[PDB]
Amino acid sequence: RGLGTARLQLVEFSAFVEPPDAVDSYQRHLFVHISQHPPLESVDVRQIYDKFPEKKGGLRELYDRGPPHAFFLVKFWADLNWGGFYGVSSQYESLEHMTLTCSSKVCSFGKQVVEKVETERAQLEDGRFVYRLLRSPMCEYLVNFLHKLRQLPERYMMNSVLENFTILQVVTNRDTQELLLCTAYVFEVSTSERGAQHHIYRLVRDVE
Ligand SMILES: CCCCCCc1cccc(Nc2cccc(F)c2C(=O)O)c1
Repeated sequence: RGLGTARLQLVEFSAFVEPPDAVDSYQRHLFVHISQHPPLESVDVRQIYDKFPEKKGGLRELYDRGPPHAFFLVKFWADLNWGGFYGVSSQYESLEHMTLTCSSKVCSFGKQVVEKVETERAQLEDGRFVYRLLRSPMCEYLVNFLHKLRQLPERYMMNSVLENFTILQVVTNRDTQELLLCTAYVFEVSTSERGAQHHIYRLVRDVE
């Protein structure tokens, strides 16, 4: 129905830039945004194996580890129409008290180029636990990437570059090493006039 299981739901995800201005009058630009404050379409995981690494922490090894219902594909239309602060903010919820490990991998032509690993202990909210990874500074690699992408002279060239750029997020129970959520991200640029959009799929593999 949405990005999440009964065990862990994504409330909100965004990657953004706050101009130096923002101290005077506060602005933020969203490169991409999901808020989850009708069942999903499905995509065969086999069709995207090669956009991600092989061996450990590759999509095939992770899917075999399971559980299979925990795997999602997000297609983003990134808004690239904008020395500020580059940030990433993630919020999850559960009925269960856990310590999460959240691993984010950037891949270029299916190869790992940069990885960020964060742990977040649960905090009590109104009849649920919340995991708040807010305003995490964007790594130099992606800030630099976004500045270059911004400057290409055609949208189709931006989309051709993004064809070979993916992100894999794996959220695990730090204590039991159970996988809770695995999200593969693929990317296109939005038009000049349109903001960030996404489509969420279930990732499936034929039992057959
Ligand atoms: C074309 C638009 C790209 C938007 C990317 C948004 C996004 C989406 C998801 C995660 C991240 N961050 C990372 C991802 C992987 C490894 C990392 F080091 C980072 C990090 O910044 O530390 C960033």
